[PDB]
Amino acid sequence: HMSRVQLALRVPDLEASIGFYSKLFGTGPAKVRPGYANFAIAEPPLKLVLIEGAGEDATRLDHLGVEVEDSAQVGHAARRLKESGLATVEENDTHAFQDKVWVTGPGGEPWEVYVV
Repeated sequence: HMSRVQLALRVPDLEASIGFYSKLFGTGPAKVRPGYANFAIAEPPLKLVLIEGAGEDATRLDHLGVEVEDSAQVGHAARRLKESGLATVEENDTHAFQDKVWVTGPGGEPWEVYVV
């Protein structure tokens, strides 16, 4: 029943940003690949994703998310959101590539509820 927010930022300089966030949260990234890095932060509970943008001058929000523990949680979330009247798109186990629900806010900000 626990979850944590996911904050995905599109950054102009991945290397600079990896350094900054390591110092900010006091821990190194969990995964680094060309073009992206992930941090799993304990306090505050957070999944931080850094995506190389390079074709822009300043950091911008890429997407937002809620990372849940299992497939059953994604299902419950999907049903609750749909019941609430939100327009949702869902991909889930009945084995899925990824168990996930997508919704978008009125200002265009995209949200995803998912399992790692």
